[PDB]
Amino acid sequence: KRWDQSDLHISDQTDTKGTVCSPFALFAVLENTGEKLKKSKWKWELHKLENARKPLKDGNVIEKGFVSNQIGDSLYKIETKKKMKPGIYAFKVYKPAGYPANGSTFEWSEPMRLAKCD
Repeated sequence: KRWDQSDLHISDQTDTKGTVCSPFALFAVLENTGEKLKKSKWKWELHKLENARKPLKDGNVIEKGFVSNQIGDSLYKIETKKKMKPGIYAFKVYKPAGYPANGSTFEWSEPMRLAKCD
């Protein structure tokens, strides 16, 4: 329940410009600009979206987890382990317990599109 003063922002995600054929794994990279991430849980969900109209709407959660895979001093990655199918997707990352009450309780990635190439 203690907030460790971490502040994670989505910095990048899979670039699906043009035709990216399913299956291809999706990811997001997050930078922590706050204090070191220790015990605060930053939940994430990969949503299969109805569409990419902003602001993004909750869809079907097909994978989930917590931000944990450290790739730099202040940098983390979330990614898929299940086989992807054609559709439109985005990661939704939730503020941890005790996070300040300014702004949203979540952050979405940009939408990512996987084509049907069969």
